[PDB]
Amino acid sequence: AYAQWLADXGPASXVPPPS
Repeated sequence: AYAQWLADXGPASXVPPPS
């Protein structure tokens, strides 16, 4: 989940990282 978040762009995409 977290790894995918980074692939989407992370903070740049405008999405909160999954915890």
